[PDB]
Amino acid sequence: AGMIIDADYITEDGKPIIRIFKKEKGEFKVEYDRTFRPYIYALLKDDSAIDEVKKITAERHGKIVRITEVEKVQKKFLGRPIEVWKLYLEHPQDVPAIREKIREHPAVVDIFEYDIPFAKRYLIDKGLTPMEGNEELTFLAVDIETLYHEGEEFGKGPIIMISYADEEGAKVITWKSIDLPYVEVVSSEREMIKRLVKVIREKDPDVIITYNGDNFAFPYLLKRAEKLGIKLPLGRDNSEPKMQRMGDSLAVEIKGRIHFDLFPVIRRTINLPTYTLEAVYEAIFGKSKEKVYAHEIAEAWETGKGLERVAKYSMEDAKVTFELGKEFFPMEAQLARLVGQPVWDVSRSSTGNLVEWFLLRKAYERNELAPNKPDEREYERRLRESYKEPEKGLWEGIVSLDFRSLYPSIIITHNVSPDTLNRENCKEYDVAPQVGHRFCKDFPGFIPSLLGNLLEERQKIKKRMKESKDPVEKKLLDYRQRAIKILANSYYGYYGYAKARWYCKECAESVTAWGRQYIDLVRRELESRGFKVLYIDTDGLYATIPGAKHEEIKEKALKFVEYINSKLPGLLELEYEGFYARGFFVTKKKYALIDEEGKIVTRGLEIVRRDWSEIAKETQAKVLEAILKHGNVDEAVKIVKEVTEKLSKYEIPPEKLVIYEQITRPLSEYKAIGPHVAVAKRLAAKGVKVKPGMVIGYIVLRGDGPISKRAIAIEEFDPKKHKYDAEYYIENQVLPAVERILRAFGYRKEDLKY
DNA sequence: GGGGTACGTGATCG
DNA sequence: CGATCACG
Ligand SMILES: [Mg+2]
Ligand SMILES: [Mg+2]
Repeated sequence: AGMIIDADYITEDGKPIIRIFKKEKGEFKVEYDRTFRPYIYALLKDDSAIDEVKKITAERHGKIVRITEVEKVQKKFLGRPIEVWKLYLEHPQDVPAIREKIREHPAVVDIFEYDIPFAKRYLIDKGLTPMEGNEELTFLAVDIETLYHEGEEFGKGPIIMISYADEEGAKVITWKSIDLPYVEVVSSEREMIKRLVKVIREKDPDVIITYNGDNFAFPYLLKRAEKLGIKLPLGRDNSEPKMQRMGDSLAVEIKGRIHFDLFPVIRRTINLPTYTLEAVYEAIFGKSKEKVYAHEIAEAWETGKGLERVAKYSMEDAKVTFELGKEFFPMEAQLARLVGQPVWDVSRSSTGNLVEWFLLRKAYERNELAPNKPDEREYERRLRESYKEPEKGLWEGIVSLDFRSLYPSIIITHNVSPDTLNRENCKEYDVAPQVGHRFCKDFPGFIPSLLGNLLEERQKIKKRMKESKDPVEKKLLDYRQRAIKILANSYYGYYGYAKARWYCKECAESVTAWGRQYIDLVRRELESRGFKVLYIDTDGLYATIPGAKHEEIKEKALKFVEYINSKLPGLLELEYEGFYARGFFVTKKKYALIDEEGKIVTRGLEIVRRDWSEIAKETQAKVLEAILKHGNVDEAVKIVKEVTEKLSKYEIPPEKLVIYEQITRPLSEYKAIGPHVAVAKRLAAKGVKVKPGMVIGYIVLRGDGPISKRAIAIEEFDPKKHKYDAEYYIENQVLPAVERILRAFGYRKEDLKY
């Protein structure tokens, strides 16, 4: 026993075998388990029914499926004893084949734990936790550069560079002559791909770091390897990287290794308008990175001139991907360990799903039958359940306070749990203020009980940190207490998460109602100190001392948190999040701020996406800069009025009017024909190979009808013959981009034109 | 060699 | 309107 890095299962003679991938004293070891059996639970109307239920049959892969063994078990459901039947199956793929046949049965009240993947079922049931121990993993960052031309089919252009980096340095493999110390010149695209395969197998990294390798680098490598008739044996069992369908996007796994894609991780952890590698690197390390755009890479490759610049960019991409991976992996590894699921899965999950995985493991440990995920009907009804207005204008010297560390303590002290809510024949209860929900005090609730243990464990870690003289364990314990804080602070939100198993609307409302008493205290104490509260949400607040010096606002705020935390009982804690030079607030989670270092931080306002024209994105950036960098809302209004007049008078270049939208299906599969699909159908008719992945660039022209009938492919646009729709670019592009921002200053859509 | 098929928001279609 | 579709 060393350190579990992953778990999966393989089929042998039609039977499942669990594979546990381990790292033991620097050596890769694979353990096999043939004895663990898949199962579900069935709640029956009467014990007699089991004789009919155990005889239920299904079909899978032409062969019939049966219930292997049945076992009567006593468990806890909704904080009540319950008798259910454990229905054993031969193979985990038998469960989706037979579960609906069992649920359909007249004697079956309900079925449970029927959507838990087999490898996760194993980890939970066997009490196995990944990423435990001091085991030191090896890492390798990998990146690729491709030859791309406007609106090409995914994979048409060859891979022209492959870069990798580790502690030994950053290297580039290319198949054109470049005279640089870190460049390896091979003969072909085929030999460059074979070289990457060789590097990976020889370095044998435990972790492969990419920046959006799930959707770009690995699908592209696989497509080009296919075209070239070569295999990619990157798995430690010599298997090829496996593309998995996660939502509408992809996820790539490399067996026996951890494919650590930084893109989903950084997107969750930090707030940015764009997640370009350059923006991300500057945000984390405060250092600038140069970008070489796709068109520049194409020009250099095709001409053979300026290739040294392209190779430096490729090398830096790998080098910074390595630095970022080493920065963000320790926290992902501690979250994995805390929820008891592999890094690959954990790094690609929301906190709501991390809470559910923690709860599922703790439910097994406590013999608690887990509730089911809602059906489409129940999921929609939860979204429909309904259950303070910001200060207008531009504010200077804004202080940010965080409330989130208040709620776990409220859940624990008031025993807020779906299993304690409105229980019959309960002797003592807590009543939520205003909402009136009653929570039984007769037993500790499942969630309050888990939260208490989490918070106690964090206090123990913090105590070990103060009393430790070792900087190495202090670093590790710091990630551990941080991982707990992240998990504990996600419970409040989870009660209201419509896809949650332990979803509880009355729990969320009650926590909000009890929480409000502390928010009202903070608000009152701030206001008596001369502070003006500009924005308040359940998460925190923004305040300033109108007309005060910035150092004075800071000093008073820091002194205020120190004071309030000394008045608030237990682990109830207020946090000073930060300070901002300027800011404005539109509504709930719609605001924009600027720090003292000139970095603009926004929430729910920016439109930095390819399906918005450059004119709209450029105008919005200019409006935000006029307001936050120049403190000038009159400048911002003049910007909009000038841009809209320029659109009216056909003074805007057509290149700034292009909309880009991806084709995601065969064209016949579309139900609603949007502008990009109408344009795509016309291209296909012209002989163009239209395939999913293709990005359609179009311009909306002047005329009668919906925009779809008036959209033209950019390659077909002729400035002499065609006239763009100025009304569409004004009303549907530019004004929507700025109208929300300017509403915070008293302007309506009508006020932003001449 | 498997395996749960994000999520939240806004636009344009029908 | 609800339904469909795409962004990151
Ligand atoms: Mg897996
Ligand atoms: Mg790159």
